Amino acid sequence: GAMAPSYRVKRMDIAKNDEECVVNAANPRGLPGDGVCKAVYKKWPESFKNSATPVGTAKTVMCGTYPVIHAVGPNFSNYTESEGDRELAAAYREVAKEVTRLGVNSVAIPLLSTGVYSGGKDRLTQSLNHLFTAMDSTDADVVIYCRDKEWEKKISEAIQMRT
Ligand SMILES: C[C@H](C(=O)O)[C@@H](NC(=O)c1ncnc2[nH]ccc12)c1ccc(Br)cc1
Repeated sequence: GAMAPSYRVKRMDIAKNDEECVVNAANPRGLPGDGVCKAVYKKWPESFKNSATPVGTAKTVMCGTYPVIHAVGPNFSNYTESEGDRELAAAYREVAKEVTRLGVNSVAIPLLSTGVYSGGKDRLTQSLNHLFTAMDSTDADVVIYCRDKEWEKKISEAIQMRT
């Protein structure tokens, strides 16, 4: 594990992360997809072999020796608020289990179920809180990657508020 496990946020492409493994905001079918998923596909295409997995789960596939953890968050256009919230929390718990199993000292992670899976709602606080609930008991350094400029400031404030 990391010597002093921490949380950090960076506004940049997760495909260019400086961590020991990456979490993909995957679709359930293991398709190249769009946004984060497409960037992950362009960088580690070999990791998409048999990467299909149900909503609320995570499946790791190695690209060489670099682990890609395909985490499938719910699309809130399809799920109710209650059922979607439960699947989103579950997807993050499965990511924590995989990060622990892999023995990595750091992990790059995006905010699951935001953007096109958000059902047109701002889900920064909801997704980030579920990320903390799952990762708080792990000892990996967590680096959150985002694209929205207002989101970088909000995530940074949320991390600092807890320290
Ligand atoms: C809404 C969120 C953000 O702005 O942080 C967005 N992130 C991104 O697209 C994004 N964030 C980090 N590295 C990236 N590389 C290429 C894209 C990209 C995102 C949308 C939908 C889902 Br599901 C998950 C994440």
